[PDB]
Amino acid sequence: NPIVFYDIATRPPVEKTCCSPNPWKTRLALNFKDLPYSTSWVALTLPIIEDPATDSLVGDSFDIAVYLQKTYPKSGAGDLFPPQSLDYVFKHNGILVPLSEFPEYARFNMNIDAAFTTHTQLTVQGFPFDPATAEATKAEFVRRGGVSCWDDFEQREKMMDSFQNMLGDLAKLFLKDTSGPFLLGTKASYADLMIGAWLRMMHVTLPESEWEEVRSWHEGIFGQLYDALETYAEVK
Repeated sequence: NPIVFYDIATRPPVEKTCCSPNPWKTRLALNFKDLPYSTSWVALTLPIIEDPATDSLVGDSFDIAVYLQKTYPKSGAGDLFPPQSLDYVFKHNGILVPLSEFPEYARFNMNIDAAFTTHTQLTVQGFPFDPATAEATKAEFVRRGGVSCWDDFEQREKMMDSFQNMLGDLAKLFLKDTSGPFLLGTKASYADLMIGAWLRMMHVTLPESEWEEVRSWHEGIFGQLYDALETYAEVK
């Protein structure tokens, strides 16, 4: 009967260390819809859910969210995709790197992901490796960062500044409606969950001092959103 949710295994206790942003989008969306599910943890394509109520097996976070909205439009906090103009572009996308239902939400998903992934080198020193996939995951972080060895990972302050710069651009979107902490003020959307999932990754992996900075910059807009999303952050 209940949905089965496949997530990426991290160091014990997984309930506190789990930090993959795309699975966290689906976790937030499942909690937002208030749906019964249990998590299966997978060691090193995810997230995937299986819904026995429709005999469906759906992969990819965005497509899971569409499925959840089409199948359970009225469950939980209601609509995952309220109409809105998510007028945001990650200007550092470029035009050469090679690349849909709710197109405004789909484009926002891709810009948010690009925005946050370009700063994930800050997360390296704090990543909660599954000891069984640790040497392999480090190898992947090394191949994908363009460094020669794990040890290659002042210049941190520079990185934090760029991160803060990006967050300032994104914060402006939250100033369109200051009646609540979400993009639509008091009404939450899957676009909030998109950002919240990356905030969870940073909260788990950054030095507490740097999480505090992220949390408080630009009038604490992201700290407020993080706190506001806690009601959907149950690890179940």
